[PDB]
Amino acid sequence: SLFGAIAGFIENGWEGMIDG
Repeated sequence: SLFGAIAGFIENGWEGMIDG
C-alpha cells in the first residue's frame, strides 16, 4: 500500500530521523 510505502520506509529509516 501507499501506507506501506510510508511506514515500511520508517520501519528502518525512522530511527535516523527521530530528531525531526
